[PDB]
Amino acid sequence: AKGRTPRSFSQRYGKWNAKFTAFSNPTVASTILTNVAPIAQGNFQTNVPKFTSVNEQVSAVLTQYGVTGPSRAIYQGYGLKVARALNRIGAGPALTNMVAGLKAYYVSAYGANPEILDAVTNIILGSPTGY
DNA sequence: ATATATATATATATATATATATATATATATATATATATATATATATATATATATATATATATATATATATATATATATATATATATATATATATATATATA
Repeated sequence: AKGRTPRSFSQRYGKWNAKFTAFSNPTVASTILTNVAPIAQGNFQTNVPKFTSVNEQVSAVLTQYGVTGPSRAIYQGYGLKVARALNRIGAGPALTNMVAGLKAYYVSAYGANPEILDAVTNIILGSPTGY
């Protein structure tokens, strides 16, 4: 019972503003954050290593291909996207569909190189196509 | 008449706390007139070096607190578009049971 009736801009703004004002209270914010601190630490600890490893390995791959500067961000981003999919739905035909869709996305919108996208996918999933 | 605590009249001696008239000496706290030296706290005239707290002119690197231009990922507080489930505080459509005013 959260997204059942349509909300106009005034309703969204009113509720977002009420909640932002409530959270700015010292007691409210301190209580909520001190209560969710251990769970946040646990979620960070279980999830971030999988992505720091991807950062390191895609860096290694990008240095061998001569990519420098902000153009590295492109492929780094691509890598993280693929890793996200692997963390979300697992390996199988769905991951294959998403890898193909992400390659199409990046090649068509950001002018990425298909060879380096294959190289990043090979270092992450084990093969260029990801099977 | 004797012992004690005091004030006197008359000269003198001894010990102590002070003020003088006369010159000199010693130790101490100071202010001066005349040059010079030593240690200490400062302000200067002239160049230079060392350590420290800052502001600059010119490029570059490192750590920290923030704002960006560009796509992406992770944790956190929220508002949405679409259907579904769990826990909690409510109001209803329909009959029924239990506890309470």
